[PDB]
Amino acid sequence: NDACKALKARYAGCEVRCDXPRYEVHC
Repeated sequence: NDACKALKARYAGCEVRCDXPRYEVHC
């Protein structure tokens, strides 16, 4: 597993830029 992977799969309908402890998500 992977944090950014989890977020990526979650925000499939959007765009998520994972950056270390942060993540940015544009819908």
